[PDB]
Amino acid sequence: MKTVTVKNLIIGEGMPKIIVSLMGRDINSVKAEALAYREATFDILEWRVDHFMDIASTQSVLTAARVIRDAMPDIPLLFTFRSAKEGGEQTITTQHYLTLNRAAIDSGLVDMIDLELFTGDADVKATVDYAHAHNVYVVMSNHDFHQTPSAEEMVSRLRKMQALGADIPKIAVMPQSKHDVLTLLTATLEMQQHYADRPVITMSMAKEGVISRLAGEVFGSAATFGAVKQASAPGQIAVNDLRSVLMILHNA
Amino acid sequence: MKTVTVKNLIIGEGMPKIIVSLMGRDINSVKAEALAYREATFDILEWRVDHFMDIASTQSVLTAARVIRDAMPDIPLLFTFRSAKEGGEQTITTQHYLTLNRAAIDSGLVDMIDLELFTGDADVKATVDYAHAHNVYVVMSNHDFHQTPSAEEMVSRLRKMQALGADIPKIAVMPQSKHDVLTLLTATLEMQQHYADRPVITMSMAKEGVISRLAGEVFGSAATFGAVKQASAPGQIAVNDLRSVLMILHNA
Ligand SMILES: *[C@H]1C=C(C(=O)[O-])C[C@H](O)[C@H]1O
Ligand SMILES: *[C@H]1C=C(C(=O)[O-])C[C@H](O)[C@H]1O
Repeated sequence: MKTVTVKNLIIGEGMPKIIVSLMGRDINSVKAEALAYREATFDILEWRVDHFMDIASTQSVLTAARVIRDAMPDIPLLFTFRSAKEGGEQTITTQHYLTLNRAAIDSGLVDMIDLELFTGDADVKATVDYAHAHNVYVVMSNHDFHQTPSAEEMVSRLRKMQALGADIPKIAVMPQSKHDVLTLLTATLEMQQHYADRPVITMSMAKEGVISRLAGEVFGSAATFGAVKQASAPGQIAVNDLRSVLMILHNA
Repeated sequence: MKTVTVKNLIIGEGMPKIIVSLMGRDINSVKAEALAYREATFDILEWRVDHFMDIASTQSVLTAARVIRDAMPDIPLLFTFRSAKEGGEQTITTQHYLTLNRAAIDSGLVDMIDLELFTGDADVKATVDYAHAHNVYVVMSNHDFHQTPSAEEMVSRLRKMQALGADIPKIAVMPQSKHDVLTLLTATLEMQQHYADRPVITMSMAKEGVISRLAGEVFGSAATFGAVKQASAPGQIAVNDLRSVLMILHNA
């Protein structure tokens, strides 16, 4: 397949990269969280913009993004507004969603953005090219917080994200049973073996799906989420614990 | 299901139990290895009898068991002669193998024995009843060191083991691809939810199957093998490492 480099990282080769999500409600919050995250060990920092209360102000959004970037200038920064329909904290209009991501891209403060696939083909396609024209990489994502779609459905979604120009396709689903966890792992291998040409990230949420956060080096997920102090989705475990398990699997 | 209690250990409840195999050629290495292992942390000791070069003498076999039994009197002791067609070091006749397992049971030195399913139905059943009349538990086992059979075949072998009175049906298979590792996990979980009424032990060997050694609390395998200095089959990892991973999954 292919690899993606941001800063001094290569995504899609080696051990799965560790992503942690920073969440703060207002500026002073972001600023405290940015100082404490500096002392943890992770590959990529994701800022969960949907927990921020000042999202109608571009000024506030970029001031929070600059406090983060200052604190951690050499870590790849992933800007993610996670909409309420896919598990996030807040609902915005589609226009407001696209204006926040463009602002992020033009600012120069962010290395990647997340774009939700079901936002609408034409809107996602136009933002992907705008991003690529500024050398911002696109993580395209999809989430099912109530169920696990069949393997077939999941591979099509992932392929749909590749057709639309995502640099890194991503899917997260909620298991209703232990077999749902094996369906996610099978769709991941299937994509990675027959269709992928770039790095792919996949995960099964909650307690049953934790194995899916630990086995991406076997089944083909390029990155995984850990928690520094709080979890941004059901199932993440502490980043030091997460990192021990990855190295054990990697050096086995 | 139902569980197996041996010494103070409940097999088939909680976090998977850890088994290490002790391998020594004669009585003084058996003794040395037993002293060394006495410093590691594990639940069940497996003595692999097929590495002992003096199996022609029953008395030398029972002296080696007593030496082990003496250094570690409070751990469950599983007596396993692995035959050469199922991955082991030496060939013995069927007759001699059933005689040796009967001498182990009679000796009062072992808590459990391993019986290979494919020894033959009638012989294996009679040996099961005899062990049970002495309160000796039976791990019935089946190995494919060349490939992974279908999920269906595997479920069928495990169910036939229960049908023969095994206390703990066991299977180990060799993955030829990453899909094979998933087929092993799918068999384990289908057995655990639909047919098992007792604990089962399953593993996918080698470096590709390592994940199967760590995810037994999710997919339904009650025990897993680790290595104290050397591995007793392809893919086992260091018991302290193995145990760190089981803990994180346990408290995930
Ligand atoms: C989607 C990834 C999530 C998780 O691992 O399940 C939460 C994260 O913050 C989202 O970006
Ligand atoms: C059968 C279990 C094998 C496994 O660990 O892969 C090895 C072991 O010693 C045999 O007992």
